[PDB]
Amino acid sequence: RAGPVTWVMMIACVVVFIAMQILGDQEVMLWLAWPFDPTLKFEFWRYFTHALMHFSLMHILFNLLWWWYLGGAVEKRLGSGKLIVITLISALLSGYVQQKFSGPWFGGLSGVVYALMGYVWLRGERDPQSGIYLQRGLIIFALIWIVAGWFDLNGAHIAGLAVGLAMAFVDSL
Ligand SMILES: *P(=O)(OC(C)C)OC(C)C
Repeated sequence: RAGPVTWVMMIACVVVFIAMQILGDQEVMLWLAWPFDPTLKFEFWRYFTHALMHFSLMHILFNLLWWWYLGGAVEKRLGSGKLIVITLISALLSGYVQQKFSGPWFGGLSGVVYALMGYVWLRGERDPQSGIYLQRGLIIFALIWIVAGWFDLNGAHIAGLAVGLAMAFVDSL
């Protein structure tokens, strides 16, 4: 079954998704979003919590489905700590880029999901010995949920994806 870190993310995403369904999306955003006024610049959870908000049933479900498989793989084969670093960096960076081009009003775990897709894939190609890899067919359906993100079927998913690849590079050495 699934490790403590994969578990918690899903829960928090769920609780927050529940929180969002009850209170309203603006209301939760008001507390969890990337900082949108300078009074909020010190509230350091905000650079991260944007990842926990999903806006539709299909948003959370796919992110969590992908998180479930990819996140859970890294944690089994490679450890809870590794998953934490990947999560922290990709949320910050994609969030930063997202915020920069579009604004502080966003959410979703897909920046992180992209990093995982890029990470697991490259790490399996360049370090097959480690027992990590993205299976062929999954590469296809992953390229889709990437394409889903890139044509709006916003921009900072390259950041998420980059971080994922960048880290897989380092560990292959
Ligand atoms: P992602 O969770 O969603 C894309 C699949 C559209 O969104 C960014 C803001 C992380």
